[PDB]
Amino acid sequence: IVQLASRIQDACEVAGIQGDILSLVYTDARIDSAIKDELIKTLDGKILSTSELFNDFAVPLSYHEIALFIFKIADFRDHEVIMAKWDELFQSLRMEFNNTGKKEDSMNFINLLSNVLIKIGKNVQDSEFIFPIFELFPIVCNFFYETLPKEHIVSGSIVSIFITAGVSFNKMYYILKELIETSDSDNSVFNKEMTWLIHEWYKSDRKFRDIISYNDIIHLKEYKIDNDPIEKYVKNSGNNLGICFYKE
Repeated sequence: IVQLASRIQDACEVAGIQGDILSLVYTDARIDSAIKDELIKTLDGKILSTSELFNDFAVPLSYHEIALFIFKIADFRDHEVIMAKWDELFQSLRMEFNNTGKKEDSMNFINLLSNVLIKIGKNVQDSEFIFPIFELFPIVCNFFYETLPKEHIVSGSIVSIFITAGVSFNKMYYILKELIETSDSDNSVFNKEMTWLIHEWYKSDRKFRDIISYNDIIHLKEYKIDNDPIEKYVKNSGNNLGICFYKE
């Protein structure tokens, strides 16, 4: 169905993905112990093509994260195919969620969902084709909100995923800023996240406190392009915020 390029020189990286498939296969309760033995033999024994891993394993077993990792290793870039795979990921997650309106169930789901995206993002964030933040961020927002009780969704729940996945506060800020000013809709949700982001940046980064005061931060209760403290500072001292700051 989908044809990915393979290179002999990438065998060691392909081996890594086969190890990851192997681990999933090992715990996969849908698979027969005898077949497992065989798949393990295969997966540890030789190097399959990317096309093979995708179409013979990731697709049939519905290992969506693996599919995304194969895309990355194969230098596959097609946006539609990629976001379609992300979509399958989200929907399979929706399938396993138990929506009782219980605060704990909401928390647990939010947790497992976050862990899943954090893990995948740690592996693929260095790629703007496989981890297109500008497009994934709104998708995660919509997803949370289609799924959970509004009253169970804490500000920061979305943006922190990307931060923890390894996106710089800097990059995340500029992307969310462009999301906010580029939408003719409410933005209330984008705004709370941005508010959370900036407060997190402040209390995390002395180099960022060294620029804006405790007072100039406690004011920001809900973000606005004019409320933007980073904006203000730059309208005075330039747009050099220093090198990228990541979460520790």
